[PDB]
Amino acid sequence: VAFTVDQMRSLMDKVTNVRNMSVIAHVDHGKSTLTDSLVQRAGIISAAKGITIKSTAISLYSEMSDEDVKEIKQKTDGNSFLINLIDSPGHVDFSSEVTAALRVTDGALVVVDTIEGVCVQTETVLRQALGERIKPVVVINKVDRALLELQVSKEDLYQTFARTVESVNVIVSTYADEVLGDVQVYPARGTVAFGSGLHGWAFTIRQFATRYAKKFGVDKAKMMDRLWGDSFFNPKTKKWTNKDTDAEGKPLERAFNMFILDPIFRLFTAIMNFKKDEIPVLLEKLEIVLKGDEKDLEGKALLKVVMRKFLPAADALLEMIVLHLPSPVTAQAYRAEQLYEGPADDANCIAIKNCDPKADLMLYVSKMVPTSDKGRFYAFGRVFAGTVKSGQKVRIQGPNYVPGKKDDLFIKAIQRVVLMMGRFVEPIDDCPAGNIIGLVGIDQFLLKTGTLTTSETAHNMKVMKFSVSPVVQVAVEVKNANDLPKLVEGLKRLSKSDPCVLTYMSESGEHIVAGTGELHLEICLQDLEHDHAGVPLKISPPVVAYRETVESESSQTALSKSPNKHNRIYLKAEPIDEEVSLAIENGIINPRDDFKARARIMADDYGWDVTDARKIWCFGPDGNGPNLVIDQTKAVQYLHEIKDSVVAAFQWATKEGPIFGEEMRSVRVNILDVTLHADAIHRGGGQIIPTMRRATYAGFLLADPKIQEPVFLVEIQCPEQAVGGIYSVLNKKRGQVVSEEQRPGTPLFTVKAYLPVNESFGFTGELRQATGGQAFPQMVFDHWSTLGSDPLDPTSKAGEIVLAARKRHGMKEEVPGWQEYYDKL
Repeated sequence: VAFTVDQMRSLMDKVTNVRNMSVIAHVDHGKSTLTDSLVQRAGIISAAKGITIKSTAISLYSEMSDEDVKEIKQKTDGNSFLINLIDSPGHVDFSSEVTAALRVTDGALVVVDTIEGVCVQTETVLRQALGERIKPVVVINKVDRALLELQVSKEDLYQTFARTVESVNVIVSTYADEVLGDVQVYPARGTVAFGSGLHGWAFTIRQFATRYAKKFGVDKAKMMDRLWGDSFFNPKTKKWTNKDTDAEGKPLERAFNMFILDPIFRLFTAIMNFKKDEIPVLLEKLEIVLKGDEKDLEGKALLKVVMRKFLPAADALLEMIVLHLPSPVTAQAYRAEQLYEGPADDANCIAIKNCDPKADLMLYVSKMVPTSDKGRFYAFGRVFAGTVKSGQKVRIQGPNYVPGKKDDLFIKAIQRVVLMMGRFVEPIDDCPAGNIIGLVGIDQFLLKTGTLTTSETAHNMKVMKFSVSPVVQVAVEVKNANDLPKLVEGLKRLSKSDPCVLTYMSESGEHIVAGTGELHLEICLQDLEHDHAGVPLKISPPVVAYRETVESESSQTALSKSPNKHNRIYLKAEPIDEEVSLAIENGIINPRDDFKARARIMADDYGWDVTDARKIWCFGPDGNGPNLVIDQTKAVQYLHEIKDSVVAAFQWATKEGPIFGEEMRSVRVNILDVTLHADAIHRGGGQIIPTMRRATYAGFLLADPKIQEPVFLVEIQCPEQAVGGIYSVLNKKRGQVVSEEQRPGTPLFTVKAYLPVNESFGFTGELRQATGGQAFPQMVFDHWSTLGSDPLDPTSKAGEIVLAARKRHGMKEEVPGWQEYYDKL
């Protein structure tokens, strides 16, 4: 169907007839076939009156009768509904991105498989969803498999359905807050559907109940209770019996098999065995009116046409969604506290609970989506409270926001509020609480998630942590030379589609793809090879970012002389405190700031001698890194005339340390004294630069050198009964437990721990084994950690790393000692 913008804004008003949901299915169980079936039947498309985007959500439109509308155990308005099909990841390892998509939904269509049933991953996703208080509704897909492959029987088939329905409710029952209620599924209640995404058909007990009801007078409520379980209609006797063995002890067929499975089973038998005589009368019985062409169809061809006219799989899926899934009004009432990070009595939490469109804004940005509108990204999220309007002055509260501080806060104006119709957007003036909307003009203020509020009081909403630090990289080359041009373009596309990936050319002439972790890199490398570039790619082992630091002050004074022999430099190196290194990294200790102001900050807050601070010559690397060069020289003739070179030499030395070429971190350098030649002609960079270089490299190795490793902060949701499996893995990997807290309703524990990045490879696989896929991981780079080993001792833990690197870089295995940068004098 196609709607103007006014139609949409109308549907959006009646938030009671909206349904925000996602499809929780195994990519291998026909997850997309169904979604396609839905869209093909009810998807919406502005009827209008060239910017494209990455489809993140689709709007569906469904209409029902007044009779059905009365069955909704929920406050509804109108017989029209707007369903929001929000997309979700295809791989469960994506954990963090799953939680995002899920967090903006209130119900889910969980697809289970006929034969295989409830697989492990799907059970995990479902557990998360339930953890979030999302109401499930199930569909047993791929029934055509059991019919065609195994050539099973009606009762067999039935029992499979039955057992599987059990599996699910055991989960749903264990992990469903006592707040949700008996959110367990039942075929007779109309919350379980059956069908085949392939052949495109599907049904619910209810649809057949409505059928046999009219053409036979009886009521449906009763009828659909008999269409499942042990209720029997004996033909001969023409009466219903609750006894499975009737008459003279003969077995009777279960109602489900007799009125639902039998009719279908008869179409599969007739059609595939080409029983030309039957098929025509049969179709007549059920009322399958073939249209011209089709009449000459046969085999799987004809089947995929008959089954469609008979039980339009879509119609059955929409039934459940409308009739059983919660509206924003219903859901937010109990999903509020979990989503609000502040007081459960706050004015905002109350507004979310009441889905109040008059309250201040509370908009949850779950993700940023690539667009064609230049390099822009649009915000995708849900308005939980208030209304968002174009040009609206909004408080953009990023991940590191706190109600008290001013950090990560941005007060800008939303350029435009638009509807996210698949790959198409449609501007709109405003959007009230309860709706899934998009936003233009927040690119430069949010990278992935965030909270948009109007109250200066409002806390953030349960955010999802994500780092932008490229702690891991890999080299990638093409297999077939000629494909090169495609890679170059691919890498450029990869970069445009992801604010955390990074592609570039290395000095060794290699294509580099740096990412956030093994997880992230895996995704990119695939999308690169199959979509972005679409060509066979050669990939190298992962390389982990490291840092070079000093543990103490210099043994002795560093000294070096230009090649001239006419210049010398005297400096010493010492540790820069983490507190201060972070300070530098967080902007607090800024390079542009007033050296006087800056200096005061380092003095009053970081016990720094206000003088030295006033004498910082520069930061490093790139001019802002967490490394300094403090001036402590007394009466030096022409000092200012070599500042540059000294600074330059610092930039070079801090980007490539002397241990194995990595950036330095937390390194302080105090120039003690300088003896320059009198003639400017002999104090040039060619002379100086190398001097301050060796001198810095020298004093570094004299200050008890060490390397730092990036450490992840992993957070795992998991059954209290299996937490043991977690700890088990963490120990086998230098892990360290930070917290282990529980949330009151569910048997679901959450464990937070630090895990070195160099230990994280394969962590997900090993973690699901140790817990039977019951653990749900997610990591974010957190900090740097100094290894206590000796980087120079090839046998130590540190030196083991240092060596593999130098070799990899084709350097000389041994690490040049300071003596080789020192000049005796």
